Amino acid sequence: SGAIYVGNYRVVNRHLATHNDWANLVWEDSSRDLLVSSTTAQGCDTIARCDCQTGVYYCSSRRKHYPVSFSKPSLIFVEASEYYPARYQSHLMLAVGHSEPGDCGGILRCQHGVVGIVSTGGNGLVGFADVRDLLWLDEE
Ligand SMILES: Fc1ccc(C[C@@H]2CCCNC2)cc1
Ligand SMILES: Fc1ccc(C[C@H]2CCCNC2)cc1
Ligand SMILES: [Zn+2]
Repeated sequence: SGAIYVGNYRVVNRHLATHNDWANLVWEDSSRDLLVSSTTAQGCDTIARCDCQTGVYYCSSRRKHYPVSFSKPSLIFVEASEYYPARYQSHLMLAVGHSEPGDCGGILRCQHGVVGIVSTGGNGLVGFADVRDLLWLDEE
């Protein structure tokens, strides 16, 4: 689990979005595993605006932060988890690292702020849904 809180926005994995998230839907993309809902309380997170390929992610299944090198956001085929089947995901970044289902929502961060959230895993890789393209998260 886990979310990003920036202004009046909550960013979550689309597959973990709550009834409240969907009731206050701002934007969702099934291909990206992202949903943004509106919040009454102002969030304090900063979204990274950059093309860093290094950062640190929180891995709840190890209660540890790991430094990783990660690929630029791409269209990637993802093999069978349990929440999703096998299928294709856009704006996805991979690193070598530990990821289990419940690690989704772990934040990946660089010096510039939040890069993305854990979204996929398995075969010794971790996949992160990029948010750095969502410039609109930084206003109203
Ligand atoms: F009125 C409402 C409000 C939110 C949901 C959305 C949830 C999301 C998970 C799947 N069950 C539905 C439905 C109806
Ligand atoms: F998890 C992290 C990782 C790094 C920073 C800090 C910056 C500044 C020092 C070098 N670049 C990184 C913040 C949160
Ligand atoms: Zn950066």
